Amino acid sequence: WRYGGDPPWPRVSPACAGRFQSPVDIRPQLAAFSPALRPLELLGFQLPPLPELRLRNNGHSVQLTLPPGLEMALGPGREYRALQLHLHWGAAGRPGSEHTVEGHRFPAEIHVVHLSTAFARVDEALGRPGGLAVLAAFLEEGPEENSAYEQLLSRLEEIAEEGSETQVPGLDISALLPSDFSRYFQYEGSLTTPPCAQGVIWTVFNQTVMLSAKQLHTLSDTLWGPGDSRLQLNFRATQPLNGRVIEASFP
Amino acid sequence: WRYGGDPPWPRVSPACAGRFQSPVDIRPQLAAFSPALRPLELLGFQLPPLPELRLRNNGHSVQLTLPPGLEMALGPGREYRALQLHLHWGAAGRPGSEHTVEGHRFPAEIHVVHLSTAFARVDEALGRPGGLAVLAAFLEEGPEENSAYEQLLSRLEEIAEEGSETQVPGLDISALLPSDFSRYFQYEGSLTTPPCAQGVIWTVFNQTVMLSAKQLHTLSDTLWGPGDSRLQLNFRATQPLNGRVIEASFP
Ligand SMILES: NS(=O)(=O)c1cc(C(=O)NCCCO)c(Sc2ccccc2)cc1Cl
Ligand SMILES: NS(=O)(=O)c1cc(C(=O)NCCCO)c(Sc2ccccc2)cc1Cl
Ligand SMILES: NS(=O)(=O)c1cc(C(=O)NCCCO)c(Sc2ccccc2)cc1Cl
Ligand SMILES: [Zn+2]
Ligand SMILES: [Zn+2]
Repeated sequence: WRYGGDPPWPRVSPACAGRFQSPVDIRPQLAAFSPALRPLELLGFQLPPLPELRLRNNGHSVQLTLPPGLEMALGPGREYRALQLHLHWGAAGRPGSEHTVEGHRFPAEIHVVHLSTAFARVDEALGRPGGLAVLAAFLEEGPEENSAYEQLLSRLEEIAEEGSETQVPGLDISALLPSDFSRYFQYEGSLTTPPCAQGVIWTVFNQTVMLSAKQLHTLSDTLWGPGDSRLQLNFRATQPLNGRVIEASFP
Repeated sequence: WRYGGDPPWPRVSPACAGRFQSPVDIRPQLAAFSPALRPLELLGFQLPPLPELRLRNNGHSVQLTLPPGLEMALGPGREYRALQLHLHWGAAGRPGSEHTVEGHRFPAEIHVVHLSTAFARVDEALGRPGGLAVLAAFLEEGPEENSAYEQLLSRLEEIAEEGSETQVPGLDISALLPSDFSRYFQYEGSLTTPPCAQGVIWTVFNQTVMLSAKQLHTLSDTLWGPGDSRLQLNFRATQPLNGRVIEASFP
């Protein structure tokens, strides 16, 4: 499968034609305020430099594979382990976030993919209710260099080639997310890539994270993808809610 | 294992000592109104007179085996199939509901146990979030003989002895439940019997159903359990919420 065109994703995986897909357009004035939604809690996300982490250009994104021991709770009894993080972005003068807010597409988006502690593997959790949880944050252009993201963006040149990987030092993975873990949207959806399996709990932060204009150009302008094309515009079209309600942790 | 005695349930099943157990005490005061909670959808519950259904005294309860085709949804793409129903009740002058409201125990409680249709088998669903869902309603004393419950209560005689069973004509299962499918409490917990697996979505109807004083007497005074003892007070003590917030489908 590719961004850009064929083969149609439903030919790759039937679930890509499911009723309840991601990403979606968030209309905050339409979200349901759900006081049950408590602040997210993260344990083990402040990694030491060793062991190193694998950073791979898989031709679809840049993916940082995370080690065991990164724990995330959506709430009491809603426990997950971090697997990996990756990014979605656009191209020069073209934003590339997957989620939109009132139709606004942000420059880029980070996903941290988590597996429920009730499942040993991703393939057993696919299509199961709450089997996977994704933490998603918008990346916006700011005046300051982001020193957290620089640790990864300074390595993109080494993995310019599709199917390339390098080893990078451990870093504070939580420093790639917003500081406010109390204000977020939550809804049930799918993988945004084949096989597009449903039952994913999506948490989208209210607060965005700021990268510099040059950091965002590095992200969109360094990696190469399938055929002989730049890895850019690696985002899926917004999918209809089809009756799903988006919840908000805040009034 | 048995009710009020030995062995200690955590000796039979350590899962009984989990932190997110059922049943719980509901404080409607402290429940979070979640506007996303839609009316319950129950299709295929109006069974024809034949085939007949197995009703069994298993020594812990009276359990009705439900046939294939009873489909239930808690929300978009969150679908279930009904397996069985059973009851919890007290004794002469003593209430025996499992759930309580502001400390009040109701005479009795009905449980309709469902399997997520994301799982081909019950054994895959046990311990997985949302694998099982129970619809719970409190039974109260009314002035009128309940027609629905009469079909089951009139047959308790035939199965008074622990382990005995009888075939009963098909009935409308939906008629055992309360009037308003839009008004309920929901939280995540456990089986209330060993092995006390967690991941169970509990939906407790705001509204009660009414049985005659006589009907409640028949329920609590016809069945015999383990040893030579009456099958009575077959409920578990309420369990701490341990940070879980009970949600309400209604303001
Ligand atoms: N790169 S990943 O997004 O992080 C990831 C993680 C796991 C995984 O299940 N287990 C590790 C977690 C243990 O805590 C698997 S499973 C699998 C499925 C189909 C085919 C082959 C393997 C696949 C992926 Cl793509
Ligand atoms: N965008 S998402 O909904 O958050 C997402 C993306 C990927 C994913 O890594 N896709 C490839 C592009 C990024 O590396 C995976 S896991 C995986 C699946 C298929 C193929 C390989 C891995 C899981 C999720 Cl929930
Ligand atoms: N009280 S309850 O939380 O609703 C409950 C009770 C029983 C049960 O039958 N216990 C014995 C007394 C009643 O017949 C089961 S049975 C079962 C089904 C699938 C998987 C495992 C067990 C499941 C549940 Cl959720
Ligand atoms: Zn993604
Ligand atoms: Zn029960």
